[PDB]
Amino acid sequence: HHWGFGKHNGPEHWHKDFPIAKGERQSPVDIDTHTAKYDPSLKPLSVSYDQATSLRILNNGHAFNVEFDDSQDKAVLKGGPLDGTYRLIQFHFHWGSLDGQGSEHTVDKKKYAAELHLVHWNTKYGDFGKAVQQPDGLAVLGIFLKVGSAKPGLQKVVDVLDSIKTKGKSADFTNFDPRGLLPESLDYWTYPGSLTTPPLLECVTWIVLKEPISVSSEQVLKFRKLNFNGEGEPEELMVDNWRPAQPLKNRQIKASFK
Ligand SMILES: [Zn+2]
Repeated sequence: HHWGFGKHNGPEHWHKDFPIAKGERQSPVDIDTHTAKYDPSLKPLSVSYDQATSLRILNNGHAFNVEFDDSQDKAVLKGGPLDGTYRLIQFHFHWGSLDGQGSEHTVDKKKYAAELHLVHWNTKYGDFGKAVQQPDGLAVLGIFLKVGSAKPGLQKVVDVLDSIKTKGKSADFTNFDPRGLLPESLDYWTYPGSLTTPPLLECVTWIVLKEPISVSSEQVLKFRKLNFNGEGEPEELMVDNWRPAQPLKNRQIKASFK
């Protein structure tokens, strides 16, 4: 028995094993576009993914991660509200059972079909494990997905999902370019938050892009064929692996645009 997204172990339960779930800077949150403040001081984001080296793609029981080599500054994020260099370690998605839900963050209460998270850690702290223990340890780039036209750059990921259907399964996944998942504009909101699954550590600077990226219904449908369970166990479909919006509390959401 452990945390998950079921009826008896879902987000509403998590606080029993992870008290920080009721913390002061939990994520996700609803972004109220009229209360967000434009900050002229925010510099443009600097995304350098030209040397990214993907290694593998694995089904960890609550989502699937596409892991990168983070032993050097190959794929990094700089600028924006960040101070220093953040290395990309993995990206994953959260999606729903229906096109009307799936994203973790919402915009004026609007939910998207899914949300892509590109996780980076602050190199000053030496490794990922140390970085999550710091208030400025992680930077997570969030991108919304809406259902419409297919996204060519995502098909490579969609095609290998069959090989990692169940929990614990992994597959080699080299030469994948994450630049094919980025929207045209890099305008963003940003706020201090946490990691949206256990252990919900409040070490994250969140950078949520304003412009969604479109994926086809067929592509999202393949996400919904994955399993939370391990092979040989009763099938439960991996859907609705998103945490509901949390109280903003004493936080301000800033926008890089007006
Ligand atoms: Zn996530």
